[PDB]
Amino acid sequence: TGQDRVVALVDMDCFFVQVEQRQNPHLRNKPCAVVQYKSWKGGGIIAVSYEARAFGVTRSMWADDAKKLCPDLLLAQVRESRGKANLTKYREASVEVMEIMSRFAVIERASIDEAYVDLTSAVQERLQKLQGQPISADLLPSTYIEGLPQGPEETVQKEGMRKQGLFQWLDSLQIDNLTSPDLQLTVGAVIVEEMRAAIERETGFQCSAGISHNKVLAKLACGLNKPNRQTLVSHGSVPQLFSQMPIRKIRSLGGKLGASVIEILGIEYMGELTQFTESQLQSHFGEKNGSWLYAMCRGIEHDPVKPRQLPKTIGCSKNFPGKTALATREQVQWWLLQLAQELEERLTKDRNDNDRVATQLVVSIRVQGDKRLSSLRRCCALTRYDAHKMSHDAFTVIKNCNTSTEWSPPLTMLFLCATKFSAS
DNA sequence: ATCGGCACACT
DNA sequence: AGTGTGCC
Ligand SMILES: Nc1nc2c(ncn2[C@H]2C[C@H](O)[C@@H](COP(=O)(O)NP(=O)(O)OP(=O)(O)O)O2)c(=O)[nH]1
Ligand SMILES: [Mg+2]
Ligand SMILES: [Mg+2]
Repeated sequence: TGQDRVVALVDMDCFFVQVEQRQNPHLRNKPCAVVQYKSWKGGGIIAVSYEARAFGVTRSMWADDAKKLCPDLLLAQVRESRGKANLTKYREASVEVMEIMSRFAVIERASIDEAYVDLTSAVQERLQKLQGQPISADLLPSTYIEGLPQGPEETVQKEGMRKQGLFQWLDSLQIDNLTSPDLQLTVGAVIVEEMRAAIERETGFQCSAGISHNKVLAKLACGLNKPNRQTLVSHGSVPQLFSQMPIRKIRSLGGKLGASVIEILGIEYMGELTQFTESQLQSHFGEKNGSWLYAMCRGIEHDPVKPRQLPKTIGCSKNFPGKTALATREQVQWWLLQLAQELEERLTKDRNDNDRVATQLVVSIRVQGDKRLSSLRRCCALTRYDAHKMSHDAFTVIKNCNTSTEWSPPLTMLFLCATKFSAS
């Protein structure tokens, strides 16, 4: 079936922008982006409001270039600490949202601004409490039903379409059977409406949600009606939805694997995957992937929503690209120390707030003219949350790397990460 | 010089 | 353990 569970995916809209907009009222309802490291081309853009997007502004764009596209664009700068970007403000805002969501159901923190929710149980409970009662259209004020309306002047308006689709969906719904997968999705959507309302009221942040039977579909659904809307993707909408759906849009298919599927199989849409047998797919892409693709193109995925609200690892890194690369011993030690200081500050907060300690410290370095993203990876024991010792240990482990009071080759990157957390 | 940052599969 | 991928 693949209609066994109810899963939702919630994602904040232009999250960093919202954080800056809440803190500054002036940036509200204006085109704006968030940038870091202004010196170079005005800084790199990592977050763009929807007002700015209408002008074509995107992340990974230089602020100066963005200005050319959008003359009145307002910019917000990431806090800078110890010579590197500090994402503390956004991490704290993130916790706020996660905490509200946690109240409604067990969630999986997928990223800083999105979380997966398994509502299977909550939906069942709700059904019992409102048992025998129809679902009013009023309960789903921002819900879109994928694939509707269908068949037969309101439609010209976006809102008109949404209302008509929802009416058709609700009208079709049979209150009589609790078991119906579609009914459970509708109830789950009501819960997500309530959850989204709570988030907006308590944090002031707007967000979008996708409600479906699995995480991949939920994610896909979420992206359909951004921003400030939630989309319900039923099992039945999948054939029509997937039929013109590019392969790269499915989660985890945006990279090389997706490209292999397209290149090898000679298809461009998700639906086209249905013709191939499971065995064929497994032979081309492996047993695990083959199984996943065969099931996925039919709208079925079984990956569980992990009950995890905390990051497994905590790391900080800095790039020194091109000329800026560190060529001296003293430089490497100084930067290692800076990294260690931020790490210690985050670690202490983690120990006090989450009551756990990290057992392993990981050091990563890159050198000039290296094809590999990570030039080297090393780990050492992390006995105490002390910056001086941590930097010294990292240096001790990577001291052997230098080929030549000078360092050679110069280092493109420094990376420290704390891992292997244990209860304390 | 599109940065810093997470999780996972594979060996 | 260390490497490589994919995403936010
Ligand atoms: N440094 C950095 N931060 C990033 C990057 N990509 C995203 N972020 C940070 C900054 C982002 O604000 C935040 C959330 O990631 P999204 O959900 O993928 N995009 P948003 O919520 O902005 O918009 P919407 O969801 O409505 O399209 O993660 C990046 O490539 N680099
Ligand atoms: Mg977002
Ligand atoms: Mg996101």
